[PDB]
Amino acid sequence: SYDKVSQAKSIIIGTKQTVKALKRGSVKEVVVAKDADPILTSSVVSLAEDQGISVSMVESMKKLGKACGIEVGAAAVAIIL
RNA sequence: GAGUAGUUCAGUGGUAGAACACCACCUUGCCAAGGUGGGGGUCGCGGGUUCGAAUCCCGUCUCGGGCCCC
RNA sequence: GGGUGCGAUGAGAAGAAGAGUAUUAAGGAUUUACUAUGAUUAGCGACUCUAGGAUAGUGAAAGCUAGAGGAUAGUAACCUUAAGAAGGCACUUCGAGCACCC
Repeated sequence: SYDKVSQAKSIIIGTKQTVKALKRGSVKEVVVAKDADPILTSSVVSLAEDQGISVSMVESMKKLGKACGIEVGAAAVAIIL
């Protein structure tokens, strides 16, 4: 849901920072794009499902970053609430 | 008068010269700066004089100006 | 206050790379390349010898293409200690402002 990501309060952008955010479990929601490389996505969804946190899948990574405030797209972005 | 290396400029009969640009190495993440060298040119064109012509001379092309010249 | 670039495809900042590296200053060894230079006298013009290539004058020996081989001085590449940098991206952290103009 791009709406949940364009909204909320505390958010973190980029795969590396989201898995690093998963290493402290201070994250409420995880949002991952489908069109992104699975080599980068599986690595985060594995830990995300392992932790017991909800995992979402969205179509484009570009509109994701656009929803995050980015001028890009992000392969994966976590709302840490 | 003005024409010359890709570009901008020197060179008053004697090696075709600079500075940018270009390429290569110094540079095993990639660029930039720097250093080191490498090369490239119908000297507008064709003659003549000459040992030797970018230079002098003859013709001629392009171009700016002037009243053949510059 | 006010014209013009862009910015979570990461502005900006710190840290870590870069690294005792480029470099500067003294140094051993004599190491090959590299640039520069070749008494006097004729001459515009000469490091030396070749294979020719070209020659009018000058000259003991000329400009040209391929090579070889020299003295000398430098700058480099091999090492020895003494000093010690830098922009962008990627990495890590922090996160929306930064830079051109009057």
